[PDB]
Amino acid sequence: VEIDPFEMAVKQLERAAQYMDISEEALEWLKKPMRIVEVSVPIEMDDGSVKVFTGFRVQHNWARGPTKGGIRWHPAETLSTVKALATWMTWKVAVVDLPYGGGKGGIIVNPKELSEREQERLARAYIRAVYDVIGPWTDIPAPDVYTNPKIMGWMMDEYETIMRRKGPAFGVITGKPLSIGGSLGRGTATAQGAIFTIREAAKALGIDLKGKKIAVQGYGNAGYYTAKLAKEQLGMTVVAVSDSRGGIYNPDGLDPDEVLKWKREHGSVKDFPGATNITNEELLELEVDVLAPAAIEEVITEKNADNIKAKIVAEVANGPVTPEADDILREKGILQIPDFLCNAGGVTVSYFEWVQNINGYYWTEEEVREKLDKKMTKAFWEVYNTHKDKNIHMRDAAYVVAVSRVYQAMKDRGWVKK
Ligand SMILES: NC(=O)c1ccc[n+]([C@@H]2O[C@H](COP(=O)([O-])OP(=O)(O)OC[C@H]3O[C@@H](n4cnc5c(N)ncnc54)[C@H](OP(=O)(O)O)[C@@H]3O)[C@@H](O)[C@H]2O)c1
Ligand SMILES: N[C@@H](CCC(=O)O)C(=O)O
Repeated sequence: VEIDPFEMAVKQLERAAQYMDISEEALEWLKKPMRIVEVSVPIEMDDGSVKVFTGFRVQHNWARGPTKGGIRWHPAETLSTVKALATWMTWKVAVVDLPYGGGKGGIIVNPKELSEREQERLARAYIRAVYDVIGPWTDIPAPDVYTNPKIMGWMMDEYETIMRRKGPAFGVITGKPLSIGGSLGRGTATAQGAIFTIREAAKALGIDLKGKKIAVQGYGNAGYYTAKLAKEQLGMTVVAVSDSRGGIYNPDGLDPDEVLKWKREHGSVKDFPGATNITNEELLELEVDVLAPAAIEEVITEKNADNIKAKIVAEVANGPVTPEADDILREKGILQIPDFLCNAGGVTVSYFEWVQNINGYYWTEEEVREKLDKKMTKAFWEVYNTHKDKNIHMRDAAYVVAVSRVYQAMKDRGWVKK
C-alpha cells in the first residue's frame, strides 16, 4: 500500500470535517476505534500439526446501533487495514441511514493455500475466538475479500453451537446461503447498488449509458457481478476486466459469463480468447466512460491519478482512491462516486437479511430490489445535492452526510456533551 490505510482514513475524516461544525472531543472520539480485539486462531492442519493465525475484530463505533462489517482473509492484511475498513464501514452505514455502527474483521491467511477442511476449521476457530464480542445485537460480520457465503454458513453454525440456540443465531452474520437463512438478492447486492449509483450519476451528468464503455478491476463477487449487471441493466459494453494476475481488454466488448467460465477453468482471466492481455495499471488508464475498481484498496495514487480517462469512477472497492488522487481527479472534471456510497448496496442488503433473520420472516426478490433502489437513490441524491450546495468534493459531502448522523447519535447518548 502506498500509504497507511488507517492514517489515510483519519486524514480523510479530518479533511472532510473541515467543512462542518463538529466539536473537538467528537472528532477525537471518531478518530479512534472504540474496541479492537486481536486474537490467536489455532487450527489443525491436514498433516496433523497445529498452526496459529492472527485474527482481528475491530468495531470503530456503535452509537447508531450494532456494528456491521465483513471479514477479510488476506496474507497482506494488517491491523491498520482492518481499522480503516471499520472506520469506512461506519460512514458506509451512516450514509444510507442504517441502524448500524461500523465494524470489521479479518484473518492474516492465504486462503488459496488452505483446503476445504482447513478453511472450515479456521472459520470455526475464529468464531470461537471472537464469540465474546459478536452477536445479533452486538456485532454482525459478513463476507468480504476471499470470503464467501460458504464460510459465512460455517461461522453461523459454529456461533449457533456456542450460543446453544438461545436467540436469533441466524442474525449473527449476513451473506449466508439461502438454505440456512439467506436473503434473496444478497449475491448481487453490492453490484446492484453500484449500478444504481452509476445510473443516478449518469442521470445527473446527462449521459446516456447505452452503448458506452465500462472497465472493471477485479473479478470477484463484486467485480464480476458489476460487469454483468452493467452489460445487462445499463446496456453498457464491458471492454476490459482483470484479476490479481492481470487483465483482458477488448474494444468490441466481453461477455462476462464466458470470462467467468474461463477464469473458473483456468484460475485467471488471462489469455482469454479474442482479448488482449494487459496489466491492472494499463486497465486503469484505458479510455472508458465508467471505471469501477472492485479489488484491493489504493489503486489510484499520484502515480496514475493524472492518467485516468474515465468520465465516472465508481469506487466499488473500499478506499481505492487516495485523497490526493481525489483532488487530482476532481481538478480533471471526473465525477467520483464515493467508496462508502457506491458499494452501500451490499451493506444495504445485509441489513435487510438481518431484519429478516431477527423477525423470522423472509421477503421476496422484488421487495428487496425495490427497497435497495429506494435507499441507494435517496443516499446518492443527498450526497450529490450536498456536494453541489457547498461546492466541495463528493467524498467530503458524503462524510458531511454520514459523520453528522453519527455525531448526532453521540449527542443523543451523552457520549460527548458538545
Ligand atoms: N464482499 C462484499 O460483499 C463487498 C460489498 C461491497 C464492497 N466490497 C468491497 O469490494 C472489494 C471487492 O470485494 P469482493 O467481495 O469482490 O472480493 P472477492 O470477490 O472475494 O475477490 C476480489 C477479486 O479481486 C481480485 N484481486 C485481488 N487482489 C487484487 C489486486 N491487488 N489487484 C487486482 N485484482 C485483485 C481477485 O482476483 P483473484 O481471483 O485472481 O484473486 C478477486 O477475484 C473489497 O475491497 C470490498 O471491501 C465488498
Ligand atoms: N462493505 C462491507 C459490507 C459487509 C456487510 O454486508 O455487512 C464489506 O463487504 O466489507
